[PDB]
Amino acid sequence: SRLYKDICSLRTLYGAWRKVRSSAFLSSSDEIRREAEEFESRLPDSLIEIQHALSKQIFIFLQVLAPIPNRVVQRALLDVLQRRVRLVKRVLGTPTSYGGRVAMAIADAREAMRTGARFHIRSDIPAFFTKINKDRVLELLRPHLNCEATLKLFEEAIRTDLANIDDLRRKGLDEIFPIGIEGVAQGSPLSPLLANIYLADFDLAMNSNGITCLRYIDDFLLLGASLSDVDKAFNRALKELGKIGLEAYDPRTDKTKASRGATEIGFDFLGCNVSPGLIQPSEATRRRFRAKLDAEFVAASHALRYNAQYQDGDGKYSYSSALYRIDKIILGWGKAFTFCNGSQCMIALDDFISNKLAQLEAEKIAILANSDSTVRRRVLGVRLLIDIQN
Amino acid sequence: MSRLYKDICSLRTLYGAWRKVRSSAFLSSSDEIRREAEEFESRLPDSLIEIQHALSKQIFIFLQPLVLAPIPNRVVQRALLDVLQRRVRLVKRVLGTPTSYKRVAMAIADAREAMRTGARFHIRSDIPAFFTKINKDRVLELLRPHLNCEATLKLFEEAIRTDLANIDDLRRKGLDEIFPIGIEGVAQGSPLSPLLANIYLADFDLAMNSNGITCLRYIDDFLLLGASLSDVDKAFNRALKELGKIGLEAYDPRTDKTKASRGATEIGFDFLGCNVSPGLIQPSEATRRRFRAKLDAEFVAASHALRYNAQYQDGDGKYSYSSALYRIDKIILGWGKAFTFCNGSQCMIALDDFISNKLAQLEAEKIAILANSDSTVRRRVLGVRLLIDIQN
Repeated sequence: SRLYKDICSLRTLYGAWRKVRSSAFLSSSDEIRREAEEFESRLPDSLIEIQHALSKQIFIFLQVLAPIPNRVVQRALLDVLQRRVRLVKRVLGTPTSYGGRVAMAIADAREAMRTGARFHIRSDIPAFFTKINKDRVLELLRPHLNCEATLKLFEEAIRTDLANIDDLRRKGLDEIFPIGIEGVAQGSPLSPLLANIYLADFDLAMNSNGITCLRYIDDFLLLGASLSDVDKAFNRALKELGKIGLEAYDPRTDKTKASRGATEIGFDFLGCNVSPGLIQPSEATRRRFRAKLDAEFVAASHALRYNAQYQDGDGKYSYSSALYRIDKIILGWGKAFTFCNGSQCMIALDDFISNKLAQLEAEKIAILANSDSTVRRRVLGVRLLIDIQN
Repeated sequence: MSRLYKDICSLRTLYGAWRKVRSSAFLSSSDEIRREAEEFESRLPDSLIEIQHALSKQIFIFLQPLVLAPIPNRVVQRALLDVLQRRVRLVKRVLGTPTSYKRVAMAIADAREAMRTGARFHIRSDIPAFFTKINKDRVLELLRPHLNCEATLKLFEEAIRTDLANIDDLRRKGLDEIFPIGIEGVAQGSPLSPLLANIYLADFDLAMNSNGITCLRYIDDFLLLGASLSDVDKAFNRALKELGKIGLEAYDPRTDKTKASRGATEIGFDFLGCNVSPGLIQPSEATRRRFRAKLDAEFVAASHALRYNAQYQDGDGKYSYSSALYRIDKIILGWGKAFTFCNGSQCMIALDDFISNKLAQLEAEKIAILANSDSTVRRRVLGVRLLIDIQN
């Protein structure tokens, strides 16, 4: 079919590889950034192998993140469907569905609270990607595709990757992306579309009767004028989720899995603490960031003593390299939260960074005092020409 | 369309061509050359397809302060080289010439073997204005029977007219500022230049390697090795007669002391950026002087950035204390890796002492600047961004 030939064309496949590349570089993990580089090292034959297998309708190549051949096929399947299929173009353009962004949902949440949304319930659909009915998804997609090859490809994308997105795998994504939920949408490009197809009825039913429901994949936020309205909304949501064999964490019985109460006091949403007036990274996100920085400064502190005594020190953690990589870690994290207006927590984080940097600077000075020139070279991270020749 | 020209236009050979062009850009120290390759990489799908498409249409306008050839021109030249050397008998033959270079380290290795077997004297010269005085029609004349494909032949001619024939003495001096061994820059900036030189000087290579005279040539730099000063003088005059046959010449060391060398091999001589002596191979004095000047430039930029980042809040960050020590470290890595075939340890130690000394000056200047400074100045000076500046 024209639909399947569009997925097999190297134009859309190569076009999908760039999106997979960006989603990887937006992550802190070096292994994910280097995995894209090796696939890139075979760029001509590596994507033609995918194209050839799709033409033969052989999907065995799909077997914390999905493999790049799997990740590219998912991205290539999405772009074609959203510009060729009316339903896919429709569910991805849902006003209350975000993912195909976090800043938009939080901006909409903030706007609602500024305009009467004084109470909220924020919950999650537990075990969403494992409890969703694979056969209902294919059922809802079959007439809109009219291509059993594309349907089987979508079916194999779910079986190999999407249905395996469990809570253990999601926790691995949180330590990789600054806003953890953005990892699912980018390690599995079909997950936003998969959730939008399965919860399209849920979205339509929940945005009514003065209740706003903002949803990002399987995380949703109910906003209302009174506590009674959001309480009625949550029970209405449990029934809608129950129609398709799903549930949601009750904030009244699972205090740590869901939130409930006034919006004026603030609540966590998509990795940020959202008040009607203040938007900042959540306490859990900042704790994760301070722990990431501590590990780099600890590694830099050990390398000061190692490079002063030994000549096989890894330059990656030398003084120049460590300060260089910590700078990039700060750049990547701050850029992910440029939509936030909380200046106090950023300055508090800056004081934490400057404090540990002062500890490292003072430690370097004490070690390099009365040291010889070659020791200063290994500690600061500037190679000796004689070592390269030896 | 012939199978030879379809091979050049295939994206597979165009991809292996650009991967080498990308690699050669990183082997250069110039940040502009490394970032120019990234801009062509920013359009990776359509950038190489535009070339593939225009080649199939035989439209070569895309080949048109720039020291290297443009990346589309550089890619096509590399693709033309890869296809020719594995398909044409002459091209694989002239590239596999024993006395033609097989990197610089092999030419220097062959020079040591000649000295090891009796070459007590030498003459090292250059063919001046080689690429501008090269005859376009003689090149096509030597290639036309071995190709049998006018499409590939006209593409070779347009590569010469747009890039190779414009490699003049002013542009070569720009290549020395970029690569540790300056003559390697010609091969990296214009991939077809070694093949073009080997095709043009094939008769010269055959005539010179005779009568007990070893002739080692790298593009347009050549070295004559013989048992006596009389032998290499006879050989140099034989080289002038051969170069005069094709409207070329070579610098006479007897009249141009600074353009060519002549004398005993035991006292040492400069060849391909290296000083070659009986047992000591090391970077030449000009190569070491050019390297110290590059390090001086980075430390000057690092020194000025300490003063700038301490006074102003729009610092580049590229030359901050951590970033400067980082790039200088890599500059030292790239320069040292290029002379791993050398065995002269005293000059590597002398350069290390030079590096350690400039590093001590910079560390002392940073200490005086950061003394009695606040935390925000130390952040800009050391090269650790502020989270509050990103959010603003």
